[PDB]
Amino acid sequence: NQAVLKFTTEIHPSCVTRQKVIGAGEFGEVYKGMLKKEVPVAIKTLKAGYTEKQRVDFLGEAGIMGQFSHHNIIRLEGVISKYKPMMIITEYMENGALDKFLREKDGEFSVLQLVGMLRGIAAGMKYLANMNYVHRDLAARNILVNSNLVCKVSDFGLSRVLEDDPEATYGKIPIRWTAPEAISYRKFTSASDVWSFGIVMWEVMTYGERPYWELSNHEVMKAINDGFRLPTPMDCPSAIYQLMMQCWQQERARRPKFADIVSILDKLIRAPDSLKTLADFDPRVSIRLP
Ligand SMILES: Cc1cccc(Cl)c1NC(=O)c1cnc(Nc2cccc(C(=O)N[C@@H]3CCNC[C@H]3F)c2)s1
Repeated sequence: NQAVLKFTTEIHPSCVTRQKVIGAGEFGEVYKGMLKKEVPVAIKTLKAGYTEKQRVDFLGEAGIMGQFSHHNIIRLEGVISKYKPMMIITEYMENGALDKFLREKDGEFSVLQLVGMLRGIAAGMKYLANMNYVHRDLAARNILVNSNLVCKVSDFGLSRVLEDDPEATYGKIPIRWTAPEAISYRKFTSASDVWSFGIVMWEVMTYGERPYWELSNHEVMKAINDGFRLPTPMDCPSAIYQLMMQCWQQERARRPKFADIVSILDKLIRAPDSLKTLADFDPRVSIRLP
């Protein structure tokens, strides 16, 4: 990390005030705070006693983020490494994680706003892919949302990404977001990230429904292998359901690249009447009245 850390600003602790816990784990917490006017920031700590591996993983996330400069990728402000506890300081996303946000805002956005969120996520992912960065854990829980409704990809690093995520279960993998080839033989590429993006599309258009509902991890893998796919969300544009289905091709070579996804979403947004044509929604319940 010593090479890539030279791109990051070392911040003095007297410039940082922590104010409110917004995330927490065994080895540190994430705070909303202020950075000296003064600007809101998010602050992640690593408490004393950390191991060499933990230090390398922790500062490695900042080192990776410091290499990126894109509207849809969380921005690094700097690090505190010369004092303890060490800290990583980023821009503050006021609306938190996208999955929880949508579940708390059920039905409150237009179809155009939801597709705009997907375009922003896809733009971030195209940037990452072309920068030769494979995310491996793309999911609504790892997208953050600000007060302009801008969605930004977060959660960077090497082994810490899948190790730290409770949704990743023993390889340790978040099964129902992961492409078949990454599950079967550990092949993680930007194309398996495209599979995950298709799941994210479904999460957004359903306002945070849990993919595959109560199917077990094994049931999900069996269903996918036998050709089943997630059904159309309610009120979902046909073009958007078609696009998420193409992300879920078993044959990795047949999936769109993020370049294609960005292009398609941009065209649909720029001609928004195209989003008024809806895919048929198969009701799970029949209600009949004389
Ligand atoms: C600091 C840091 C180090 C390393 C990687 C990263 Cl990505 C970061 N940055 C961050 O973790 C974050 C940046 N912005 C964040 N915003 C955030 C996250 C979770 C919750 C909230 C938050 O304020 N949620 C409230 C909870 C109460 N209801 C209203 C919600 F907005 C904000 S977390």
